[PDB]
Amino acid sequence: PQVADLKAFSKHIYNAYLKNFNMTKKKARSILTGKASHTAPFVIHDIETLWQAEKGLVWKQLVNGLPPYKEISVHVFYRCQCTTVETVRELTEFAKSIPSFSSLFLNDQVTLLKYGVHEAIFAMLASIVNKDGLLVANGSGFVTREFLRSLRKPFSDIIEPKFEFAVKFNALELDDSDLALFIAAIILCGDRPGLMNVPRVEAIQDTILRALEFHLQANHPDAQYLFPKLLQKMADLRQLVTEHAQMMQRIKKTETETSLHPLLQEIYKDM
Ligand SMILES: CC(C)N(Cc1ccccc1OCCCCCC(=O)O)C(=O)c1ccc(-c2ccoc2)cc1
Ligand SMILES: CCCCCCCO[C@@H]1O[C@H](CO)[C@@H](O)[C@H](O)[C@H]1O
Ligand SMILES: [K+]
Repeated sequence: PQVADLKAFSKHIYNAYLKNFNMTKKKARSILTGKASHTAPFVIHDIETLWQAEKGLVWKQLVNGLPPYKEISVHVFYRCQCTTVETVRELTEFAKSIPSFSSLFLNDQVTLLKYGVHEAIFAMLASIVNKDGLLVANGSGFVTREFLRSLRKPFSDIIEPKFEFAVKFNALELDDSDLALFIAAIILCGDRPGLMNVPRVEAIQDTILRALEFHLQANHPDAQYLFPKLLQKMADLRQLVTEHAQMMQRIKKTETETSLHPLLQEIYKDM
């Protein structure tokens, strides 16, 4: 009974996932391993290739629309910020496609997203990352980790920890059906500050976590300790976002010429 209902519940969350995110992990790994295709990502590894990419690749956000140019490291930061805001929009529609999320009063929906999207983002980021770099422009480019390490502090320092997380997270070998549940549990989190209806959010969270528990038994039958490992990963993500916010505060304080998107400004006010 319990296992039956939770199976259907998981499927609806998976559909919400497949319906709203621009790239699946299945698609990402196929590009990053070059398994299939006639097209390979253009590799961005230094200044010259970054420029060739802005001259050639199609970006969701127009280069001319980014805040005025300042310098290479900042430009990269602007592209990171564009993609973050675009992922916030996707996560908002994903959450909204979950009926128990949409049933919450809108103010609770905002609180969950405000305190949850960065955790979800850095979890999902692992899908487009390997040890050597990550996909950009809807899979049309691949920016190398080494290049990103070469940017000046503080922009190199805010990037590398996410790769450290992602490589360890990818070793658990989750698929998109696992991630849908996992991301749903990050967003529907009853611990978030200022929540109005905590018990309702806690109950939803618990339902998702039980659904995920049973999902991993069927989908990863030989993986021992995988469910508790993922609970630790959720705790790990909180710490990763604490550090990230700390670094963002330092960027606000010391990089005054660097523009921060207003939506992310609204996200950081309280952390
Ligand atoms: C996490 C995702 C959203 N992301 C950013 C990103 C990846 C890994 C580590 C850090 C990082 O962003 C730290 C800044 C955060 C911003 C503001 C905020 O905190 O909301 C990216 O997908 C991305 C996009 C474009 C590029 C790029 C383009 C040309 O050269 C490089 C590199 C990455
Ligand atoms: C699109 C979902 C993500 C939204 C993230 C930003 C949330 O910002 C918050 O919006 C509230 C008004 O609604 C204000 O009361 C808070 O002061 C502000 O911090
Ligand atoms: K990897």
